[PDB]
Parts: sequence; C-alpha cells; structure tokens
Amino acid sequence: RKFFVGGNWKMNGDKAAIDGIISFMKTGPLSPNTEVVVGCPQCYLMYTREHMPANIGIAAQNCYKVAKGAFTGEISPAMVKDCGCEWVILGHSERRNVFGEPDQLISEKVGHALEAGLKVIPCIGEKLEDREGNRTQEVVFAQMKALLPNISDWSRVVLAYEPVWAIGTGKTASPEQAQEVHADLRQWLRDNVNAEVAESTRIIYGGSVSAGNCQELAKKGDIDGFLVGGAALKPDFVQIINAR
Amino acid sequence: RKFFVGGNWKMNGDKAAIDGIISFMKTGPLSPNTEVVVGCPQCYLMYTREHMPANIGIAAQNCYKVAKGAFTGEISPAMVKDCGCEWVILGHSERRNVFGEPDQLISEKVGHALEAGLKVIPCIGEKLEDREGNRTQEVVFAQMKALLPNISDWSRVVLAYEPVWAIGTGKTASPEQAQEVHADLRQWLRDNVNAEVAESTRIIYGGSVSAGNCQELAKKGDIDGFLVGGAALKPDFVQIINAR
Repeated sequence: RKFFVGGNWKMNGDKAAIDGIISFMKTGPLSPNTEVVVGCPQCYLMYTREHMPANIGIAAQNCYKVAKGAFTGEISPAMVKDCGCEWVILGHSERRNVFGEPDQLISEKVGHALEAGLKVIPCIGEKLEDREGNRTQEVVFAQMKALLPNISDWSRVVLAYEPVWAIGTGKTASPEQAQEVHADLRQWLRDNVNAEVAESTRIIYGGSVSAGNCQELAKKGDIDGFLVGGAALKPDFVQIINAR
Repeated sequence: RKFFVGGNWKMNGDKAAIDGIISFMKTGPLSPNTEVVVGCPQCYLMYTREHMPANIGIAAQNCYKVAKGAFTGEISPAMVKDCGCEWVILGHSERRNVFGEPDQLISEKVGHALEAGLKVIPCIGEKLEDREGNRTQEVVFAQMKALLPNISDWSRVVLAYEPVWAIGTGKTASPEQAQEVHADLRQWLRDNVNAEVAESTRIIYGGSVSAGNCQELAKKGDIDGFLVGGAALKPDFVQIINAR
C-alpha cells in the first residue's frame, strides 16, 4: 500500500498563502514514495491545480450528490473535474458536526463522487463520549456500514480515521490507539468485502498529526498515512509527508 | 433606487457553459440603468470574474462567518475578495431549507461579510403555509429583525424577497402579492432604521421570474429588481435586466 498523506487546508488560504505552501512543497524534499493530495477551499480548486506541481493531487473539501441543480452554495463532482482536480474529501468531522451532515447524505455524496469519476477520502471517527464509553468500534463500524452500499470502486477510495476528540485539539491518538482501530477497520473490509480489498485499501489517520509525532504513528502496520489539518499549512508538513 | 438584477446560477455550470452565459451577456444589449450581478458556484468565482466583463458584478453563493478557521468545505468573505468578487448571496431559501441554516447564522454571516467589505444580498421569504395562513408579514418581519443587528452598512445591502413557494416551481408571485410585501418591508425600514434608508435600499423580487412576466412585476412602485434563477442561465436573462 503506497503511503498517503493528505493536507486539509480547511477554511484557510488566499492566492499568496497558497503560493507559499506550493513553494515549500516544491522545495521539499518530498519522498517520491508518498502519494500527496491537498484539499483547498472550494474557491481555489482551479488556481491551486494550475500552480501546484502535477505530481500532487488536488481535493475539493466538499461536494453535493448530483451533477447539477437547485443547491445554491454547493458544487458538484462534475465541477471538481472541470476544475482539473481528481479528489474530494467527504464526511469530514467538521461537516458532520458543525454543519450537521448525516451518514446517509455522506454515503450518497461518496456514491455520486465515485460515479462521476473522482477519487474520494471518506472520513469516519468516534466522539469523546464514544471513546470513553468503549463503543469506538461499534460507532466506526456503523459509519463504514452506512458508506458500504455506495462504495462502488474501492480502488479510488482512501479511508480516513479521525477521532473527533483528536482534531485541532493537539490530543492526538496514541500509535497504539490508532493502530487498534485501523486493524479493526482492515478486518472489517475483509469480512464485508474481501481480502484483496482489505489488503490494498489505504487507511489513514488524522487528528492532530505533527512533525513531532508522525514517525511513531507511521511505523504501525495498519496506518497507511495521514490526513493533516493545522500542520498542513506550515513547512513542517514536509516531515509528515516523509514520516517513513 | 437603481434597478438591480441578480442572476443566481445555483449549482449549475462549467467553464464552457459559463462562457456561453458571458457571450450572451456581452451581446446584450444591457441597460446602463441596471446594476447587474451574477452568482456563480463556489469553485468558479475567480474564473467568472476573469472572463465576465467588469461592468457585471460577481457574487459568491454562500460564505461563512469568520475570515479563516476549522470549517472544511466553507469559504470566507476574505476569500471572495481575493477572488476579485464583491458580492455574496446569504440566507437563500436553498441554504435555509435544504441545508437548514438558521436565521441567527445567516445574520452572523451578513455581519461578517459586511465587515470584510463585501456587498450582500440577504434573502428572506415566507413558506406556502405562512402565506395561506395569513402570516407572511409576521414571518418576513421576524426574518428582518433577525438580520437587523448585523446590518452595519445599508449602502451595501440589497434585500431579496423570495416566496419559498415561488422558487423553481413556476409559481410566480403576482405583481400584487410581491408589491404588497415590498411595500411592507419598506415601511419596516422606515420604522426600524430611518426614512433615508427606506427610500434608498433596493428590495428585489425572486421566485420564477421570466422574460414573460418581468415587466408586470417591474412596473410596481416598490419592486426594484429581481433575483433570477432558472431564467438566468438563458439569453432570456437580458430581457429581464431590461424589464423596467
């Protein structure tokens, strides 16, 4: 499984700041064994694709579940493609929790993004109350079951596991905690799909990943990379890309 | 009050289709006495601004309430400005009723858009049940009251009244239904702000405006323009810009 690092810029950037990230990502040096994608704000898809080296993929941070229609403020997968970009991040914690997007909607978006030809990073993960209530596994398995009916091409999926309590808080999951879930998810793929899919699908970890803690997480046998927020905006992002 | 016509493309378009809209807007003829704005999908702000003649304003179809932050999938007024665009549509029915945005949030959005120096089209409007139940006025007055604390510059606001029942359904409001609401809203401005703001603030009508019906609507004393959805995607739009 090729190591995979996504940088989620969330609601951060302007042309000048994006030039800056591009500049330090160019210089790197970036490991050629890491597959790298950056998720830029909805309004910078085209710009970021034009300016970023073709070896780095570009992701929209959200999209809707049909190609066009009466959805003021939304963009479709066809539009992401038209902007020259190949990826979309879907069901991010911030969309599930700040903006109330339910599992059903996320599944439908993932379905439509795949139909449209995009590669998708579906996001899953339990809340603090789930973690403390020893229901982490049941919660993430349920999120996976909700996505299953719409995952129509596993070769174009990279699953991101992000404990809600770990996002933006500095409270990153320990390598042991993350490895445990990733292994559960990988067997979930064997039991619900097949072994080929389980053995080839990247499962990445996100939740306060830093240059300081990334090596110890990457070591773990079922952690295939990272989804990175705050650290993606700074030059340290290079070390995370190079965590192996 | 200068006649104002906005075209809301919603989730429609790609570069080629936007090229087509621009081509027919260039041909015109467009009245110098109509202030025209188009609202494009989030990912086309920079592209539309670059190719659409600059006598035409560009609006974002949505934005969030802070300049940057942990809000995957959102864009800020600072980004809209960076993309070369001056307008944003806020509180559109489709955001209220498909994506459940509450009045408080919309008001905070308007507040921040104005602070960051954008021009804003706040949308208000009653549901069929409100209209049948004889409570249109109470509904649109509450909506205005919700906005009021955050309207920090009336000179950069155009209010859009769009009966929810009239959007995309072809069920256009009669010139009388629309005028009655517009006259009430204007009186609301006199009572809650002042006479100068009441006389100078554009109040525009939206909800299935066509080339066929725009003249009768435009003829009304308190109807200062339109917010146009479906008809904005077709050359028909020119005749609506010229409705007065």
